[PDB]
Amino acid sequence: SGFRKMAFPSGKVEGCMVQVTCGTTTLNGLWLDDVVYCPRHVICNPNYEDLLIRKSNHNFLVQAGNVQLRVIGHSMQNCVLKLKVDTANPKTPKYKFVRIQPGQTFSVLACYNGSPSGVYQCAMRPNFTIKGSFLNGSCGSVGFNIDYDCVSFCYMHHMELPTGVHAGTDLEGNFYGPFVDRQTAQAAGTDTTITVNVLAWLYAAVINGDRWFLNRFTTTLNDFNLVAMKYNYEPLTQDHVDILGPLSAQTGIAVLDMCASLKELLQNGMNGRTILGSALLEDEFTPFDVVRQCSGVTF
Amino acid sequence: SGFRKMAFPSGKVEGCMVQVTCGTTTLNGLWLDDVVYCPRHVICTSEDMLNPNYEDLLIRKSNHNFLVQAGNVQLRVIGHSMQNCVLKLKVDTANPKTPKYKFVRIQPGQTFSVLACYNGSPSGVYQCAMRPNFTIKGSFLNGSCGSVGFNIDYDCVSFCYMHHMELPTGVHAGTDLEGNFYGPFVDRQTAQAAGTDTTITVNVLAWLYAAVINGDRWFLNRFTTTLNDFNLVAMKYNYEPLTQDHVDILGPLSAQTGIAVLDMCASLKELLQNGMNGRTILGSALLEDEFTPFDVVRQCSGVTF
Ligand SMILES: COc1cc2c(NC(=O)Cc3cccc(Cl)c3)cncc2cc1F
Ligand SMILES: [Cl-]
Repeated sequence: SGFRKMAFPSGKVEGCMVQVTCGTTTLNGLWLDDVVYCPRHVICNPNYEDLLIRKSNHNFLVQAGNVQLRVIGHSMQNCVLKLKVDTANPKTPKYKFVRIQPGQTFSVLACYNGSPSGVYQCAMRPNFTIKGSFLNGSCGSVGFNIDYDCVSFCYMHHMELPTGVHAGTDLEGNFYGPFVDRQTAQAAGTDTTITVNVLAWLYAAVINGDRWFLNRFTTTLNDFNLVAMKYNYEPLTQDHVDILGPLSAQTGIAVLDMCASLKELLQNGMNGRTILGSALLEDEFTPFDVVRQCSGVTF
Repeated sequence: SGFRKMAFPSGKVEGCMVQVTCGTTTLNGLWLDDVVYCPRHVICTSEDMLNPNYEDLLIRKSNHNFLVQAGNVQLRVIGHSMQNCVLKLKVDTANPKTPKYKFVRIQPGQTFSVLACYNGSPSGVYQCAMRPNFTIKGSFLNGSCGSVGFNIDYDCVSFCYMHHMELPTGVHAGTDLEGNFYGPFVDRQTAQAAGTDTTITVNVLAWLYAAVINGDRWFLNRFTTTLNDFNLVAMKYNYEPLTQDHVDILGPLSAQTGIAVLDMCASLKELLQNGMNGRTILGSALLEDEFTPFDVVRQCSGVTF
């Protein structure tokens, strides 16, 4: 019993964190094999190819623990800088670089000066921002998921927006969202609630003995989406319905029956009650996170 | 900016998790140097759990009855002893991944990270607090026994909890790493229940200071209170009494934000009376009590917004 916001064990990622210094700027890098990946703004209207050509290998100071790494080459891929080093990381795990979709969750290992300080779970919001916990020096901290023994790197931290939310790239340097890496007027778009995730979280509450919000009613997908659009909820697709299939069979509550419960909660509120110790509808647990936490899958 | 429930990086702890099997029971152990620490109920049957005589059960076991597995490698048990509710298995190999560590017994209100394991394999990490009734609200399934709670101070791992059992309400009970239970619980299948729980007042205050540091002041008021009057009001909402120690502990946060501790107590009194009125504090519609004053100072900035 119990339902917590749970992150993946961070050990395989901790062994990859390094400190990267260039001039006055100091941030974090990801050391995999003989390459260190970090945000290209470490070299900072910035013409990045023009600023990079002026730099030489010895301008980049890389520190792995108490050991200095020797930079032997450098290249840029989109908004990521790739520093070729002399030593291959002996702690390199089996890994992939993956691009996630909004609504998908991941673990963040927050670092300062190449040293990991914390791990937390979060989701890629529909507006492509993440609600993280980051201070100055956190740039280069990474987002990941673990699938069996393979680490899938999905996010690298680049910046904080004026509302306190965060923006970054995949490990190939492509930003999530209509953001750019530079000091300019940038704002997050209007956010929405991840509907498939709230439904998964309602199924997790049923599994844990919270059935007060269930009713005898069902709905149509069309009628549910007309109601969900009024509350700034993401549209629910037939793919989302198919994805919730296992949870529906386990609890005996069909997705459109649970949708009628969500509809009543949106129009009436909680009435002094909580669901899994929360007075808000939680949208940062995917259907796979619910199944994984309510089955005990190990890494 | 931002405020998340943050756990410590788990790597130093992952390298200590092993699987311990005795007969039909399989649970987790903590391998530090040449000793594996695990709950003593690993020697029990489900029948035995009603009134186990652990000393009588242990005297009948030999070293080779305990199967210890570290990854895909079998460890050889060369000795065994019991310390309170923990079994200590002497093994023939020292853990090369043993970090710098301490065994610490915490007090209610304290927070820590939990590395939940099944079959000696870590599956997840989460942050939680020792409740005033000595239970923890964890996320644990069958086979999680032996999972540990820890804090990482500088580069030293302070082990404070080992998971032993789930109570009928879904909450969890366990021991420190010396085998002493937190709370009036026993590692027995007798009728036990968690006492009525209360809110950790000093932690909610720390969390209100974290919201002020992050730029949110809507909940503040022009009033103050005496400590006695605050406690008379707090007791009516099932809040833990606030002591002079708690007031002293909140001193740094008070100096940083410019709000006196008893003035922050006055905002809390008003929040308890009025509710949130459709508003949130740090993305929460409830008053959060699982961030200590030390956690707030660690995660938040040194400059108030
Ligand atoms: C078999 O069902 C579960 C067991 C769990 C568990 N194990 C025990 O409670 C075993 C036990 C029994 C009686 C006294 C003691 Cl000391 C220990 C620990 N945590 C979570 C659990 C969740 C479960 F669903
Ligand atoms: Cl303590």
